[PDB]
Amino acid sequence: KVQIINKKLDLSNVQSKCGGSVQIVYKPVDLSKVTSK
Amino acid sequence: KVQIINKKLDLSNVQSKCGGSVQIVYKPVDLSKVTSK
Amino acid sequence: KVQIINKKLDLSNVQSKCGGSVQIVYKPVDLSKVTSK
Repeated sequence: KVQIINKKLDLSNVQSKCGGSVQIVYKPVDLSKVTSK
Repeated sequence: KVQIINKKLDLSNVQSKCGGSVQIVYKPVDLSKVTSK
Repeated sequence: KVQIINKKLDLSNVQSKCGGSVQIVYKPVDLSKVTSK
């Protein structure tokens, strides 16, 4: 039982809670490869 | 039982709580490879 | 039971609490490889 995993998550704008601020992402460019050989 | 894992997460704008500030990401460029051989 | 893990996380803009300031990332360039052989 062999199990190979490649992961890369992209979360941009996230707020969370359990129980002013300025956040800017200006022009992101992504050339990023997910290769499995 | 063999299990190979490659991980690389990308979270840009994150706030969190459990119970002014300025954050700027200007033009990020990403050439970053996820190779599994 | 063999288990090989490669990890590299990217968190850019993070605030957190449990119970003015200026943070600038200007033009980050990332050529960084995740290889598993």
